[PDB]
Amino acid sequence: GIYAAFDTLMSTAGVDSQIAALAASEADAGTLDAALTQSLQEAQGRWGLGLHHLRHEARLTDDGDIEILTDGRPSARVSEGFGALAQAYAPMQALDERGLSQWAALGEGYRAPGDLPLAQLKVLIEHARDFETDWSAGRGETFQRVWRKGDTLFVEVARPASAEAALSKAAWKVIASIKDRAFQRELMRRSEKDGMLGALLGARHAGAKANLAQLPEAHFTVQAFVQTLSGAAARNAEEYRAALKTAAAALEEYQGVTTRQLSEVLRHGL
Amino acid sequence: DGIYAAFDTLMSTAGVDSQIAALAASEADAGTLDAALTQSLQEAQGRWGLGLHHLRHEARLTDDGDIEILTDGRPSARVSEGFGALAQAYAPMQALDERGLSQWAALGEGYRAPGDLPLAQLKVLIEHARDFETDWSAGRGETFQRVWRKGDTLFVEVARPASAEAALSKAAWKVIASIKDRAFQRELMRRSEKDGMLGALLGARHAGAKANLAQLPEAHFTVQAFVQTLSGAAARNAEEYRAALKTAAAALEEYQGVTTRQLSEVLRHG
Amino acid sequence: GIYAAFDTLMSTAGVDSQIAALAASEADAGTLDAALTQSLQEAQGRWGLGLHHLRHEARLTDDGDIEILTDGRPSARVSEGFGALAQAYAPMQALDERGLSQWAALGEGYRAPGDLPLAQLKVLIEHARDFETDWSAGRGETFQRVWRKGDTLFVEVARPASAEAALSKAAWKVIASIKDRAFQRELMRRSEKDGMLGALLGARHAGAKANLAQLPEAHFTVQAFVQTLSGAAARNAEEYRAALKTAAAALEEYQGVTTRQLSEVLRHGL
Amino acid sequence: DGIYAAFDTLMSTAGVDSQIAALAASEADAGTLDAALTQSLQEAQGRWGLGLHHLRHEARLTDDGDIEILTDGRPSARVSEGFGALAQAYAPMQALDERGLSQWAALGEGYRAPGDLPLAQLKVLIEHARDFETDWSAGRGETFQRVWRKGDTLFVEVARPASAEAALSKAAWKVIASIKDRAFQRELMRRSEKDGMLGALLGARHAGAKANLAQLPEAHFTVQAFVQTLSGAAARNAEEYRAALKTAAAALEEYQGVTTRQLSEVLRHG
Repeated sequence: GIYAAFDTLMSTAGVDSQIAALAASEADAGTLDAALTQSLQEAQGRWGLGLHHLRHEARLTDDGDIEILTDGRPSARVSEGFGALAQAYAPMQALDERGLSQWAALGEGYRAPGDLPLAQLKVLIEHARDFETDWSAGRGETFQRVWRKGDTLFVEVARPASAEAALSKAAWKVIASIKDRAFQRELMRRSEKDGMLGALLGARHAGAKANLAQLPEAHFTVQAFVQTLSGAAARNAEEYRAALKTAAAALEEYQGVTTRQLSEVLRHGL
Repeated sequence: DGIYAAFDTLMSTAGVDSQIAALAASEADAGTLDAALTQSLQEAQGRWGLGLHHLRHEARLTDDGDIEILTDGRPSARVSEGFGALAQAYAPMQALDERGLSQWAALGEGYRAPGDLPLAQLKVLIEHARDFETDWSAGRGETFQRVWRKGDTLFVEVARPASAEAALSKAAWKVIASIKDRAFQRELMRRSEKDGMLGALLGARHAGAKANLAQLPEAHFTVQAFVQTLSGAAARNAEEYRAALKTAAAALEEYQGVTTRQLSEVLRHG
Repeated sequence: GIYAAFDTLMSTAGVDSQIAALAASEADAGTLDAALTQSLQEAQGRWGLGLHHLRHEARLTDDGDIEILTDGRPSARVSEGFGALAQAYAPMQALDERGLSQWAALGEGYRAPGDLPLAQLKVLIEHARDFETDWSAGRGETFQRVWRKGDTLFVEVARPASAEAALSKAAWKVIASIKDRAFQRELMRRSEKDGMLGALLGARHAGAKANLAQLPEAHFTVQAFVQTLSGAAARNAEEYRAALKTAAAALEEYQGVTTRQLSEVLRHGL
Repeated sequence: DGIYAAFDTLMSTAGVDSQIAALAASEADAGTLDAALTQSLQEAQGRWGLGLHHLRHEARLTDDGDIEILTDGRPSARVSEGFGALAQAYAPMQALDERGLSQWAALGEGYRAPGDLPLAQLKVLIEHARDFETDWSAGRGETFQRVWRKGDTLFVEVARPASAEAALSKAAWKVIASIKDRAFQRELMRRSEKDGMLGALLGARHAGAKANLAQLPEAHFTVQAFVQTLSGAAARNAEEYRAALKTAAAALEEYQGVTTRQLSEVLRHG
């Protein structure tokens, strides 16, 4: 179907959209469009595209399609495929040498550097109104950044990985667990000319590489996590560190679940 | 003794040389006049200490031959109605503490850091935040100070609250104290026991002296603060902020100092 | 000077800026910037550039220059010359085959065509909130359009003419009045290879063509007029026609005064 | 004070004696004039340091009585429009680093050896290669140098970047520093504290001085480089290359040296 296809897309970010069920349960377009939007926004925070400065909408067209839009302008439709959506987002983002977004989550306006001490940041969390920090190296290969808009502060934690890199990570895991050592050697010697992901796909049925490209996992993967704090907690420094630890461990589990899901896909792929 | 001259003497009570009487004779178009009038009223508002920066102050020449004073678009008073009427119009809009400082946040609804704040935490807000505002903090001598930034401009207000009636009694004392005829000076100090310093010098009771000077702008508006502004990179340099705080307190002492001199000239006659 | 140069620029739109005098009369930057802005906006309505959808600012730089900006972005400085300002505006405008702006004064959003009857427009003037009309052919080679933003309606009347076309119109008038018929014939036979404006300039001193290019009249001319109606009059249909007739005759006089000014410039050009 | 004389003074700012005014009076055919004009503009381009050698610079006499300046076939500006307009026309085409040198490769798209290169590796490219180009490398003193070859001709450009405005302030200092009346010299140095070296000498602010000299070619074009060329067997002799590098730096010091002398004559009057 088409609503289920949008769901498989949201699953690549760890979002339980369940639009196929809502689209079934009769329903007004407003609930559909509203639920589609709330799903697409939640997915943007984890894909690591770096488009927080944009308004993300998902609407149900009179075609029967699902139109995904940025700043009110149509990006692609779900019926176009997920490569069209990734290629739609592609010119909209600017990524540095680490795969981190060069854009600012609050738009243009000064944002502090990553060299900022936690004490100077502590007063920004407690006595500034709107502020943003650049990317600073997080705890263990991870990266992080913080910003507040209005009465809500946002902490983002990112371990940048492309969809191809996420699949190669799970391709290593699959080959590492083949009980047949003979097949294992065969896959390892062909990994020189084809790579780990290419060697595994070559030893599947002839259409696996093509079937893989049609899945949303081929172009979208969990790259970051966003934790929100509101009310008085948004100005609490200790509460901020508590949310930072909560988010980095949430990203690690989501990135861990993705590898397990991809492993069972590289073993069986329609 | 015209109407444009009436505004000039009103701006003269804030140390603002509007030169509206010349610009009126200048055969300048009305748009330039309204701009000169409006920008002058804003300059005076920062020095009158009414604490109405959260309002949009506006002045415009009526097609009636008068000039109208607006706040947030609604007309408050017209200059031909008397300077007390404008003071009476502003007064209900003001929220003043027991020290004479506005409790109004200059930036509106939001977070306001306390005057308790250490200068150390202030320096971070100057350099790494965007929009911020502090409350009232005790400054050099008996003055008070606050600081805020809206967009690309930084605002430094240092104030020493003194009512218009309080400035009159102080100038009335400076003239009474300077009286060389011990016999005449003793007479005024005898009247001041009941009628006060201003009532004694005017040979009346207190409220009678207030009624004598009713149409005088100096009897309704004085200078209680000074606003120094920085824009651009200087608005983010804490070394240049500190410099602006001193320039504002120096101009406050100067502008507060010439109003008691000018007032002595007014009171010395009768 | 530099402030006088901005004034000569405003004179090309029929605006009495008088900034050289204000810049002399001491003054705060805010009055300068505010007066500069109010002047530049009034001039945009008559130059016929078609940039109503833009925010026009003019500020005094710390250089001593005058910075003209569009939507908050610097376009050019007065010290750069007027060709730089015209070339700055040039890529910002879209003009049709008649020299009329293809942009909308209210931005994107539906606007009615020029084929709209006055009766259908009458209800738009009386019961719509925000509306705009496309260019319709006005009364006698003239063009017109109407729109309302908020509590203010705007009627624009335009006789499109480039600065070169305005100068050639005044070049015809100068040659048509030469008492020396011999010189007249001489200028007319050279008008075949050089044109009317080129022939007259050739018979002046050798540096007139270069001196002409440095004047603001070489790149800016009165092309339209804008009449504003506010309050209850903004919704009055008869008052709208009264303003339309007021504006088209204002443009005709302004275009008539320009030709007279240019005639006395082509006769004498420093 | 004609138009051909206007080009000659424009070429005089690059040390190029075009003698176009004489060639115009010479009753020479237009093809010879366009050739003299075009080849002169190319000579000046190598010394202006605009770094536009990847472009085809062209000049031709319009049938309008003007002369038109082309780059890659498209018209950039016409000489009667003012020398700033030509500077303003070239400026967006330039790509300049923080040192004032063109980042543009003189040969276009291809490989460019770095300025890091040892002279040893350069000698092989001189003797055994065909087409090659080096980047910018620090040369004798504070100058910079690059070298390239296209076909049978070798190009040696040595540059010391200095803007036109920077050359004016330097000449304004040389005249101010030479003032013998200690009283007058002290006055100019007091103005230079705010208005700068050029503004102080002209009795104005900085932007006012820029506006005074607007129509002067020396205010928009100076010499920042020199190009020395070898063709034939000398273009493959590293011993003759080294000789050309010195001849170019000697002519750079000479041509840069006479522009500050000539500029002192210009500034000394007012």
